[PDB]
Amino acid sequence: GTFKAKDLIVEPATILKEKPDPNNLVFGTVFTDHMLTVEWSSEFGWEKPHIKPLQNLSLHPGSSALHYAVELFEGLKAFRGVDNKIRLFQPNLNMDRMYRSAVRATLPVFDKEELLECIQQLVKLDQEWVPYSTSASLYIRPTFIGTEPSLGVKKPTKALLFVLLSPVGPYFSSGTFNPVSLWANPKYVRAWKGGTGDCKMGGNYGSSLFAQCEAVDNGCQQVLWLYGEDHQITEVGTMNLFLYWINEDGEEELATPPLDGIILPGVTRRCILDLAHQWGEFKVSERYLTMDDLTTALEGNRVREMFGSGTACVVCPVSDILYKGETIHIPTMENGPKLASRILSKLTDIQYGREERDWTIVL
Amino acid sequence: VGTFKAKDLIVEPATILKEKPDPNNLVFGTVFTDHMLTVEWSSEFGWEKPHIKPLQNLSLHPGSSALHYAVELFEGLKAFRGVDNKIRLFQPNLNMDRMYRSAVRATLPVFDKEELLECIQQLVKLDQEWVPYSTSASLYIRPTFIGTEPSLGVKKPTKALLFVLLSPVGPYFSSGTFNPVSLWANPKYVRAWKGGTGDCKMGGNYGSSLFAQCEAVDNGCQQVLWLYGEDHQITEVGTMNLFLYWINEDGEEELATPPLDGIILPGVTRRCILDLAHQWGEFKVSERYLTMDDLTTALEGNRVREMFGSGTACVVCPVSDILYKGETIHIPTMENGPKLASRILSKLTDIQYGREERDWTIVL
Ligand SMILES: [Mg+2]
Ligand SMILES: [Mg+2]
Ligand SMILES: [Mg+2]
Repeated sequence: GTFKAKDLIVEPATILKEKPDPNNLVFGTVFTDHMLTVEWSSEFGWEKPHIKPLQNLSLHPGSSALHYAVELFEGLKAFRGVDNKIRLFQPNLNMDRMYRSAVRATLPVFDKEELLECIQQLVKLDQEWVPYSTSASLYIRPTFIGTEPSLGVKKPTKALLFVLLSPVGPYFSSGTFNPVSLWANPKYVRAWKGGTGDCKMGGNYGSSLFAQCEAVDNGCQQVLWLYGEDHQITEVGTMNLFLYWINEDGEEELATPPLDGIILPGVTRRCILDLAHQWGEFKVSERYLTMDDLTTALEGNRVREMFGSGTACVVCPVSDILYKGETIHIPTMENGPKLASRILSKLTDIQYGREERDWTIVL
Repeated sequence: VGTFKAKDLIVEPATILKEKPDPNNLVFGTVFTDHMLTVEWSSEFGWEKPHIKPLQNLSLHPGSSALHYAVELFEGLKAFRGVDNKIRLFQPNLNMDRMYRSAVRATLPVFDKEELLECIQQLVKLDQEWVPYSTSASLYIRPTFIGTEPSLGVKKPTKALLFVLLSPVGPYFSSGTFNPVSLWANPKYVRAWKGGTGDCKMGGNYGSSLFAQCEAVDNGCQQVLWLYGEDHQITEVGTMNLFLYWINEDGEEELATPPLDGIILPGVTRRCILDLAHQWGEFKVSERYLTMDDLTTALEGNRVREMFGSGTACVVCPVSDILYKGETIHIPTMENGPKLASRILSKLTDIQYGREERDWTIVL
């Protein structure tokens, strides 16, 4: 049925690496000393979980992860609080999303509580990698791949679940948010109804690289994902999309696309919606937003802020959109950004223990 | 923007050779030969020299982008031992073309197509006793290209691995008759979308299909009929192209297949079948949209002769039944010969095994 944290076999590294300067860190480039691995087969089920030194995987070249993208991942973070206790943030939501992704991948199910405990054991061993800074954190990358050594397209009879750790630094520079410009070309689609875009399966990402390179060489930084005949705004890069504006009815509104199958249900997205409801200061709407809705609002000076949301950076303000040849300015930064900054402050307060709330777990 | 070169091949022969399988008990994709081709790439130094070496595990940094973001693609083609004992490839330059276009779309580094093909030929030549001694088995060739970027950002890879595996494959049919397949047709799943990568052989197009295939077998079916759009266009069958031999709505006999409008993989077998059928000039050949409604209208109508899938492994695969909206719909493929399917199978097979010449084959 499942591996068990009580069976953990731990092989410590005998040489330890020096830690990076948290302020000089690129996301996903530096790894800690150890990793978690757990093997599965249909014949014997789950093997015992191992923590061992970071090393290459040994994979049969026919492994289905390499041929048919039988893989999924997660992302969550460990935070060194102002009281020096290490916290995780809503990790159970990630365990939930990962399990669902595994079912949809036909990867073997596991006990979410045991995985969580194994990750905590790994973070505990490598806890010195959790930076001494309230603008840096330790990124946790659970990954799950088919290692079926046969070329049939089929449910894997072998798999590997592993966890990597990677320190992540601040996304601010010169004291402020560093806004992004987006490339909006409806020729590309990220996800479609009946597809797998609401799951964190590897398959959804390989096809985005071409569009990202096109964004870059037009001097944008990220892609604005459009969908349907009406050019709905869905996501920004690998982040969920929020729009703070005066809506059609002249009402102040925080809007985000609904979970209708083509939106990844981000943890950050869920938390922001919970905050905004609790505050009760403006309307909170999961609703469709089109490029027309947006360009109209802009002409009528009704847009206050646009930002992405995701684990790594929390929130990411948008300053410009390149669409049908014209550079459209978004006034996010000229408006503070008031709401983006409030959300970043509130989320980080919770993550670093400045505010105690049950969204976090110590250890 | 360079290439590895066949001239530079470094060959490390296996000291211990494995016993070949019985041609008549082969399961696709299960048994591998003694050697493999590997070629390393980096943005810093470009392509390394190609290696032929013993089949062995890959050693990948766990951050490799193939494992996280499906930065990967593959191909599939075959080698055949002819009636004259010469080993042939079939239309391989088409596989090289498709592989190249797949690499571009995946943002993996380009290479020279002729150089890859040549390296594949040297691999096969080394492992040539693995090309089955059988008139209905062949050697399946699996070129694979993966991103091995050791970093978690979603980006164009700065490291990659190109490799090739060889795998004997046997007949799909025995004692002179096809084994037809039944299809599960549920419009809730969508294989591919306009503006997506369904017309490339990128790994990410396949991961999403396991769940539907499992749902198919849990319903007694063997394969998925992939439907698209509000009018339920029939597109592909499993990982095969879809052909329909019928009397069309104008009362003409027609071979029909969905057009290459972005959601269809351009199969080599598909191309060959269309080429043959255009050349025969005995019925109308139409790249055209086909819907579940067209299909069921034609059946209650007795206008359908045959439906079949096409693909490199089995060549052609007759369809006997479709499960759609609770209903089992019989397709009369097997009660109509299946003449056209048998003809295509004989014709392509004759070409592949050298019983007939057409400049569609290359001798090793
Ligand atoms: Mg989309
Ligand atoms: Mg996704
Ligand atoms: Mg969103």
